[PDB]
Amino acid sequence: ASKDIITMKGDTIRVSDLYKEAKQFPSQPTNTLLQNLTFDKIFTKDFGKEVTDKDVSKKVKSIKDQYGSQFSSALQQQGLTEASFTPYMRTQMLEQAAIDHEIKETQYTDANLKKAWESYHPDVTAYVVSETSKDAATKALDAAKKDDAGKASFEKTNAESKVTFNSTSTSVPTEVQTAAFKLKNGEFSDVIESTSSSTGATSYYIVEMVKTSEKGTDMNKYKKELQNVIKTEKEQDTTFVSGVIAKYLKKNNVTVKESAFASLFSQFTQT
Amino acid sequence: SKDIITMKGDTIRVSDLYKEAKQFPSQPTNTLLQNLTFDKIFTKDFGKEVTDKDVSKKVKSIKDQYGSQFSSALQQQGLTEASFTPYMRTQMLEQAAIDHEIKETQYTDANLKKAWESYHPDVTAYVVSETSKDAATKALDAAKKDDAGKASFEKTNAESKVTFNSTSTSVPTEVQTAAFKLKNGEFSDVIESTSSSTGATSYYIVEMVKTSEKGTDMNKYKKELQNVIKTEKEQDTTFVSGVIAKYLKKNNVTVKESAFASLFSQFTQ
Repeated sequence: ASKDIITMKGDTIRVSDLYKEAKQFPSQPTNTLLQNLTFDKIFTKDFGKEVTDKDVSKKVKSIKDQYGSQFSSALQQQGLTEASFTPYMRTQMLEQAAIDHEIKETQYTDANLKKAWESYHPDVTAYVVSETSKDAATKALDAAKKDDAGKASFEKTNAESKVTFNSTSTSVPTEVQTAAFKLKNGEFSDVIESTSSSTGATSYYIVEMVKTSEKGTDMNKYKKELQNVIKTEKEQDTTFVSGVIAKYLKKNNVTVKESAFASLFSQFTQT
Repeated sequence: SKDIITMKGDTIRVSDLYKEAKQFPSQPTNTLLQNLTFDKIFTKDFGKEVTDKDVSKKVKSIKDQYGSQFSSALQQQGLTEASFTPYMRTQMLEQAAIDHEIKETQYTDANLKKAWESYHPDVTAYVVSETSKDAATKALDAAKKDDAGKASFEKTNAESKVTFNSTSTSVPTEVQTAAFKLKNGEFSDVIESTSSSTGATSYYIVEMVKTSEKGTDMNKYKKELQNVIKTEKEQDTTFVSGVIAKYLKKNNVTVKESAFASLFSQFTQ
């Protein structure tokens, strides 16, 4: 007795196809095995020639080399083996090829460019110094604004804190950025207070502008920069990715024949 | 069309796995195989003792007690009302094997004596709990004052008159110890009991109505002591894991698909 579980254009997932995934990921549930096996097929039909076995094994090695000794425990946290990581990375790379392509061909619309432009600020170079105690930051600032001598001490002492950031920075906090975009070259800021949402600590920043900047009135001057702002946001927007999946599902007429898994792609057929 | 797991007179094939996959799409392949194996090995020896009617009957009696909470009670466990019946079936088949192993090997004289050293039979008495010590002190003085205050205590705390033994979970040890020293009609002092779980301190008052003694014959309370050994062994994870390991080894359970090789490593070591 032979029976199809999922139907799509030019292909179909059978029980044998499921059991093959079950043997490769005994820890993963049936639902996941089906979802991943479906994505693998629909994304291989349009981006397979762009993600060869060499492209996969090459990226896997570059990642293994960065994690180093932690790579083993990094795969356990995900519930994978070094052997099952290659095929897992293959499906993740095929799925990523589809989202990257969709972002590039449809998200850089005038409406999104203007949305990003409303709060955008170009690169500025300046000394951004963090302190734990408020009293410490207050004395360090008074010593820097005292005279040109104390200013050189601040610049020599906090030499590694001289950075280049824009409105998309993750290292420089929003309170600091706002106070910094108001400074003139050579000007110092007040003791900026910033409470971290991740940890929960309260740091005290001091900023000295070196090279400031203005976006101006022409948005087209920073069109490439704004496209990269839209790119980094869409990649992190779970709603957008689920939408990309829903598209390729609808495109290949993916249908669940086994009523037992009816709500298999319910997480995507809502976006 | 290939065999995944082999055992005596039977085998788990891919079709058998896909049938479980459709019943528990959220559970992983490993779990589907383990449960499907236990279901088969325990059904081979205790299936006639736990029929589908025995399962659906107990399931209904539980659904009726939880009432409206039953839905949210199954979510906390990660189950549906439909997947609860077959889950209860495997739990009952596995329990039939543990109960049978306990009955045929754990009611040894050595274990009966171990249970008997701290056993005490049923006693009927008024057990009243209080939050503040001063409240319990006044309630007691009012009861031991005269026969009038004694009737007030018995009328007001009428539903506190209970029957407990040394295996009670509701009456704390400090209270039990002070109660087994009372004679019929006698009141206890304000008993202080500190909970090991929370950390709160209650103040109990006990009035004996019908006391009892275990005596010198342990055989008189044989059934009670067997139930003491039974409730302990069911909760000894080492013993239960041993029971599983036995039925696995007994049916020569073997994983043929090397992909699941270490499937029962957690049970057979």
